Amino acid sequence: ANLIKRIEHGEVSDEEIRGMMKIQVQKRLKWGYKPTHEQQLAQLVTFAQSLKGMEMAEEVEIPLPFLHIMCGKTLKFSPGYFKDESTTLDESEVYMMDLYCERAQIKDGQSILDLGCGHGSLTLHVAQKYRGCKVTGITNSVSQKEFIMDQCKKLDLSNVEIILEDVTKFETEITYDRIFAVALIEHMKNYELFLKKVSTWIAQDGLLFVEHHCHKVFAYQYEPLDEDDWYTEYIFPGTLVMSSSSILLYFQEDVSVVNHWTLSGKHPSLGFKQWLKRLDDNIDEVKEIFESFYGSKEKAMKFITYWRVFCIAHSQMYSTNNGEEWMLSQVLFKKK
Amino acid sequence: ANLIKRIEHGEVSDEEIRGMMKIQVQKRLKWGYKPTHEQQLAQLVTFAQSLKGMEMAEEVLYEIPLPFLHIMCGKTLKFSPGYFKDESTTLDESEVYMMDLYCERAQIKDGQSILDLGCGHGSLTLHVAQKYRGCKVTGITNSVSQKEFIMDQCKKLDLSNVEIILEDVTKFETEITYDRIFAVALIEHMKNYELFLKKVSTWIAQDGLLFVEHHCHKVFAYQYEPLDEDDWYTEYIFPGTLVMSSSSILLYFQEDVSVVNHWTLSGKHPSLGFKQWLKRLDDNIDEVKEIFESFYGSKEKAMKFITYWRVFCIAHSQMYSTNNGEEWMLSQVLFKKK
Ligand SMILES: C[S@+](CC[C@H](N)C(=O)[O-])C[C@H]1O[C@@H](n2cnc3c(N)ncnc32)[C@H](O)[C@@H]1O
Ligand SMILES: C[S@+](CC[C@H](N)C(=O)[O-])C[C@H]1O[C@@H](n2cnc3c(N)ncnc32)[C@H](O)[C@@H]1O
Repeated sequence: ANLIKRIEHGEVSDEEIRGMMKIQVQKRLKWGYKPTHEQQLAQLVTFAQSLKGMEMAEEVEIPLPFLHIMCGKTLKFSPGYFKDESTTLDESEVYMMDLYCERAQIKDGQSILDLGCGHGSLTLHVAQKYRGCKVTGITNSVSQKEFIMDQCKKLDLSNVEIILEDVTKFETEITYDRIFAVALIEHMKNYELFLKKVSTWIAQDGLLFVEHHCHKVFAYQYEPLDEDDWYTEYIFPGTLVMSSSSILLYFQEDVSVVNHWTLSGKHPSLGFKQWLKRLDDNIDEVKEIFESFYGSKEKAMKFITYWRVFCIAHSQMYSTNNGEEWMLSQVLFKKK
Repeated sequence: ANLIKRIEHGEVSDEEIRGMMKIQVQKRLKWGYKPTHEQQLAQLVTFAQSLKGMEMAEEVLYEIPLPFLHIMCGKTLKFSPGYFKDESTTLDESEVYMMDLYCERAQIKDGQSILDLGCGHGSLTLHVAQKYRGCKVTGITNSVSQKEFIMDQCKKLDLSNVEIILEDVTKFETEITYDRIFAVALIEHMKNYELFLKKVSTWIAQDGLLFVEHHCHKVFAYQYEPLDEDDWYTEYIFPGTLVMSSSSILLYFQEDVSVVNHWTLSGKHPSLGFKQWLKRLDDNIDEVKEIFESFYGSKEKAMKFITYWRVFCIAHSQMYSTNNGEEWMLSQVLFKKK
């Protein structure tokens, strides 16, 4: 309730937001797990059917210099692969993206489509590693597209096209040898309408690669458990879907699964720790950026606080049980 | 290997067999479960992929005398689990409950055409055909006497709506399509599920559905390879590389069919059914001996075959009961044409 403003204040230590989050982790686990497999399964199946009763996505801008501080060279807004705790944020971005390339079976000369390309992390990585490829990225953000185009000029890249559109409404009669959808489906609800649409963009014998945060076992809409659930109200003021690792297996009407992998929650957990450290290491430069963009020192402090809590809360949540609760799922599809 | 001989000569008590099986399941569980999800998933995906490079089924005198099945199995001769809504539910009731459950989850309606793959002695074929006089039910079997048994049930019950095709499902070809297809305890005999589901899916009519029930472990899948050199159960019961599916392995075989629904049922149900079989066998052991002595021509072969059946029932009752029935269990999957 009034709990947050005390922290916008700076009144509980990290250690105690960490402790609040563990309480919410456990209450979500208690809610989600069932005494028998018959129930566990019935609840996932029932949950998938209800997703087919929704819209594809809710019908609903971070300053670039702040992202240059928090994210890493590549402006990758999504997890890295950490071989160690000694892996740097920026090695982790590159590692995870080569992992994508290997699992999606990217080859030089393929046409490639990057749905929700953001600041072009993967779009620029693919385009530089395979100059024979023609890479098309889709974003609904003019700021992101002009930034990416600015990098293409800089690095001297001529194999990159950026279409400005809502993926939800994008229509084309061009098909692509490979399609990427990394951390997009977190923004979707009717997985069935989304995969149906994307499937018509897949070329003959093409592949769609999808990566999504998930719980290992159960799925759910972000809506408070208790009266005491601050974290959903605060982190997510516009409801969205935390998927489960296996839930896209139930959405194979227009695409078929070729391969399926998961990665431990330690990877996003580590990533979020690096985001928090870089934030706090440059905290003064961050306050200046936020004052300029948001117009006041108070509203700036509100956003710095939001981001620290986001990183703190989610680093803890994904570390749960050595990363074996919330985690990453990767799915390779072909058409039809 | 000399274990078996002393079993067959009636040394090793039922509790020793039960204890042996417990050891065997704990090795299987410890072989199968992995310390991380990424490994667990990788085991399963990799095992699924390897199935796609196999035969649909292995190629093959191991038929069961029919009077023995009348004793062991129960009124409809269902050779697959019953549903026990309790421990007071009888064998005969479990069969009818389970088969009504099939009729509801597969959405059967009067007048539909129905194909029953691997119909056995026709438990489901006859139950559906007696329940829905407007349906035409086609059963497929590779067994001459299973087909002749069913056509005689049709004579006795005065059903004109049942047709049995004598054929190997793996090789059968037809241009007919059906509103409803059943495959109950059939994929336990299959290896390449992909090739199997491809063939079958051509038999599904427009808006038709396919209902598959299979035994499985909850999490991981494997072939019956012996685990170590202490493993007697595997090549005693399965000497033919059959496959133990996992509850979700068919989610990875959706190239020609799409999942409409997916359920599991506790291993308690198959556990109690095997117990029921064992009781009826023991309660009629003299008649069983006679039936086997007659049909296999030996006192020796007869004891070997009674032993095998009792071991099979004791061991599988134990395995399916493991951890309150939450390890090995039943999976039911409903598919539409893709
Ligand atoms: C957390 S992700 C990051 C994207 C990119 N895969 C990456 O790793 O940086 C969110 C992205 O999805 C994009 N997005 C969400 N909904 C979209 C839509 N309907 N059309 C286009 N882009 C969308 C947003 O613009 C944002 O860049
Ligand atoms: C465990 S089931 C029992 C049958 C029946 N579906 C039931 O639930 O009572 C096994 C049946 O599959 C049949 N079967 C196995 N492989 C077959 C094949 N390739 N072609 C035809 N029938 C087959 C066998 O004849 C056997 O009766």
